[PDB]
Amino acid sequence: VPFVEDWDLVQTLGEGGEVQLAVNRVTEEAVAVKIVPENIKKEICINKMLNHENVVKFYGHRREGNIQYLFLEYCSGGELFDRIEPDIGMPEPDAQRFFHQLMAGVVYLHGIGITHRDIKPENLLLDERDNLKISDFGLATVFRYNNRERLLNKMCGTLPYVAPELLKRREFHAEPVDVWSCGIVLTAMLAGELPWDQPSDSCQEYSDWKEKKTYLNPWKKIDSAPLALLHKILVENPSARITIPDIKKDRWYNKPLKKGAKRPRVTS
Ligand SMILES: NC(=O)c1ccccc1-c1ccc2c(c1)Nc1ccccc1NC2=O
Repeated sequence: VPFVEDWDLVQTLGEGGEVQLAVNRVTEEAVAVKIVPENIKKEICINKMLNHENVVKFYGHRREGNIQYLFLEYCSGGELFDRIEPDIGMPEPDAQRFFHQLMAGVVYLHGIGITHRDIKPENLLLDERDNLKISDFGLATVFRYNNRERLLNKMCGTLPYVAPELLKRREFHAEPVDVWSCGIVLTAMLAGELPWDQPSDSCQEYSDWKEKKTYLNPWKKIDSAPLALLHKILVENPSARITIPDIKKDRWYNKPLKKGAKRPRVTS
């Protein structure tokens, strides 16, 4: 079938090079095209690994000289970031559903030995049905290979979402770092604000949290059941921090809160 390989670039999705919303000339299928060294070669390689309903799908890549094109799943719902109302958050059942989907995605990634390393609401994309998808594997790396764990040492992520061990220790396990960023994402969804600039003793807000001053913001806006979960996630010691199998056993995580998607109905 002719022209099925042609895509029109219709809108800029952000700055990374750049990312464009591409529409197929024949089928009108929407895809996200990432337009760009060894850093992109690693992103393509990790993306070729990924196959999950809560992970942005990689369709392929093409090279045209110095320009590399990455064909990725387009998520029409945009970023989770824009579902968070400043200093308010979002309804608790929506945040619980987004957190369930975030956990399923992170369980998948850790299962194949991949750590994202930069989980934040700007990277958590939503599809047409508001299904959360983990995106941007530009800072992602392999932490388990041939069933052997590789401890990490590289400084990366975004400071409000980074685990405290990254700023304090030379080496750290990959998985508790992603669990921590997920907890900061959960905090943002329920309070509409970030708890600290960075998780260090020099940060008053971080010291207040370790001293359990939950009568202060953002913790005052958060109900006791999700707050009890945040108390288990945001634990300074990464070895004492709750693992994902135990997050799945938490009382709020298993609390019936949200109704299914409004399905059409008639009466009489
Ligand atoms: N998250 C990314 O991979 C990315 C990296 C750098 C710059 C932009 C993006 C990006 C890619 C795709 C989307 C996106 C940002 N966000 C977005 C914003 C508004 C509407 C739709 C989308 N969907 C998307 O699928």
